[PDB]
Amino acid sequence: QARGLGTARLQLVEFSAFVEPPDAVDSYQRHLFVHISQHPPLESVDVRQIYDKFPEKKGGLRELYDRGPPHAFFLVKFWADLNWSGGFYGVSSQYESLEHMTLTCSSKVCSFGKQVVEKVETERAQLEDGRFVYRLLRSPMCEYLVNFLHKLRQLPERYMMNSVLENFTILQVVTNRDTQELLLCTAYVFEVSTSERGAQHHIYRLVR
Ligand SMILES: *C(=O)CCCCCCCCCCCCC
Repeated sequence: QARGLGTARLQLVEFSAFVEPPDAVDSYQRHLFVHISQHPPLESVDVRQIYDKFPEKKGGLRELYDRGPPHAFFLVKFWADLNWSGGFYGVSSQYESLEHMTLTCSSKVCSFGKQVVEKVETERAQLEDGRFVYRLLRSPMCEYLVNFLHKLRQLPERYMMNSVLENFTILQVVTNRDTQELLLCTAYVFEVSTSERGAQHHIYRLVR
């Protein structure tokens, strides 16, 4: 059914993680580590295969999928661009719905399948052109991720970065804060891209 990352209840408009150098105040520039812009059917990947790559018990993938709805589950493979010092590291997300809601967005960093960091934010709907928009713009990246990126940047070989990234995942759960029904669940897995190629991504439906 799904052709992009979203459902009929909540569509991802844009997502990106970036850094702006200290000199961005003079001449502006931002480096994008990963970036999705949503301005045929998607491919499918069975969710059982990636269970162990995300935490267990409550808030883990199997219990989340168990809860449903199954069509709300996506996997995004990222080729991150780590080719960009004390600048600003940020994440920005924008979603769109037909109805007015208060969203709770939970993001989980997992390492070898265990939760390491979690950030939980709420966002109330804002009524715009015929539809509601939810704007979580310019969240400071947590210090864990910034230090991770700084070290990962420093590894002498790409396949080493890739081996390290094999064990690092992010799970993003968006729910209706009032009714607790799940709206969107996105599993992110990561590889490093090659210098001249910037960030790229591939989106899959998660089935069972
Ligand atoms: C810290 O801020 C806790 C959770 C943050 C979630 C944002 C993750 C966005 C992707 C970061 C880039 C990863 C590149 C390997």
